[PDB]
Amino acid sequence: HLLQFNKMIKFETRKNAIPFYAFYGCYCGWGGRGRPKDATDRCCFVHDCCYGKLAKCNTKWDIYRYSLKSGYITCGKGTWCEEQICECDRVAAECLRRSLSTYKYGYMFYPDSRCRGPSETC
Amino acid sequence: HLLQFNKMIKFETRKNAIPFYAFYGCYCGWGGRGRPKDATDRCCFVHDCCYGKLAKCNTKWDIYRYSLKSGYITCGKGTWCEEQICECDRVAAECLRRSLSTYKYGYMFYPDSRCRGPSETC
Amino acid sequence: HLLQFNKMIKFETRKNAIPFYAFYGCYCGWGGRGRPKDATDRCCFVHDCCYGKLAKCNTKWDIYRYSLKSGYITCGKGTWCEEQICECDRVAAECLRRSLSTYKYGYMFYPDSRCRGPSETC
Amino acid sequence: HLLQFNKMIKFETRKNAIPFYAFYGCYCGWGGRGRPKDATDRCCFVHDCCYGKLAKCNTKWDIYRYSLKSGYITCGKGTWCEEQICECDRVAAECLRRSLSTYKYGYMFYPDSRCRGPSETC
Ligand SMILES: [Cl-]
Ligand SMILES: [Cl-]
Ligand SMILES: [Cl-]
Ligand SMILES: [Cl-]
Ligand SMILES: [Cl-]
Ligand code: NA
Ligand code: NA
Ligand code: NA
Ligand code: NA
Ligand code: NA
Ligand code: NA
Ligand code: NA
Ligand code: NA
Repeated sequence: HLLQFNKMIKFETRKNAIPFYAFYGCYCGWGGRGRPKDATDRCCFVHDCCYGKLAKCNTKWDIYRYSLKSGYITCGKGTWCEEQICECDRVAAECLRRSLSTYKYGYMFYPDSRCRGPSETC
Repeated sequence: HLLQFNKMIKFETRKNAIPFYAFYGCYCGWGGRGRPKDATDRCCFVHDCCYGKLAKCNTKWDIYRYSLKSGYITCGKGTWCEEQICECDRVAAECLRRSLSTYKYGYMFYPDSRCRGPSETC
Repeated sequence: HLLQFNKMIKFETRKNAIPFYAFYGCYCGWGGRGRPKDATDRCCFVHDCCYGKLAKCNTKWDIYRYSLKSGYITCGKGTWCEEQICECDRVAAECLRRSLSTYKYGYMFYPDSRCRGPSETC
Repeated sequence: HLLQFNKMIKFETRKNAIPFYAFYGCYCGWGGRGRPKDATDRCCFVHDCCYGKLAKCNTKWDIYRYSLKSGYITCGKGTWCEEQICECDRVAAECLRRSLSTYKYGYMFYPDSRCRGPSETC
């Protein structure tokens, strides 16, 4: 569920998804086009591709099981859809933490007009 | 969250909450009046009472942590509200499983017009 | 900005966008496909079409000016993009209020698998 | 919200906050140290102090209500935090317009190395 993904983002980065990742670059948040601008944007591009491969799953609201017990995100065992959505979310939240050193406040509210180039393939 | 409670019900009873428990007897699903018709209905009555003690909590939509590891439901650590809601849901799903011996398909879509007895006190 | 649209939804419908409208039917929330299921879903379909005509605007994060002073939502004068985004948001929030009489809790977390029909043209 | 403050700055000064005010002198934009270099820089120093009194508020990202209808910025009614943040932003944007006669393009991208010395008290 998207609120669980936002919790993973906050757990990993210490930043709230709104405003820090919801409008970042060309791919962070809903939708996206063109070329990923940097490492942070590329995490979001991969996440969008990950969800795209799950067309038979309810990626936005299926509530999966996960744990923080070990001091990192672990996806619980469940339905194929729950495990796959959780895995997309976990990978993206960890990727965003790894990309923190190159996060640019200048890309925070990035205009769609700067994302008009050919769209990268998943 | 209601969708997590529905997953607990499926896990414990082996029946989907919709249609098997969402309209059952006088108390299963949202609301309720009169007297619980049987053991299954009484689980739902107790669940309504459990939520009734949590007026300061977002009982229907707060997403809590839980696990199915080792074949039973375990509520994870979180806010006081998450833990309390999870406990209501876990107890009700286990109660519904224990009430399977008297589950009646005839009570599945029970008309609220037949729930005319005095309403039971929590 | 999406947070302003969510405030308009709450003001008009008296329901929070999450969970009541974010996953409703085939078109409410981000994206959509197939045929709108009812009046509420049709508001969301029209909103998607409205935003679709605003490709040169930053529909998700451009913060427009609006007022609730008169007891109704009134869009402030501003840039062409601010006025157009505000107008999409205001019309949709009012449409959702007018559709309240047929709002179905059963359409709340609607699966994409039930939206597989031919997609309606804007 | 910072994007609303940037719209107020544009309305008052006729300059976009990025690049004209976001890196100006010792205090304009995020952070600041030393002594304000000029009237423009002093506006930004006072704005930082204003936000400093609002530690319980989300100064950068809370979306408040404001109007330009009268030909002047007027803060609308809202939560205590929204009203207080809007007041800080309104005062600063007006101050920047009043400081225009001494705006120096030479202070636009001012180096932190020249903001050595004792930091002024709020
Ligand atoms: Cl924001
Ligand atoms: Cl969980
Ligand atoms: Cl499965
Ligand atoms: Cl929800
Ligand atoms: Cl406003
Ligand atoms: Na963007
Ligand atoms: Na995206
Ligand atoms: Na009930
Ligand atoms: Na019933
Ligand atoms: Na849907
Ligand atoms: Na939509
Ligand atoms: Na500053
Ligand atoms: Na500077």
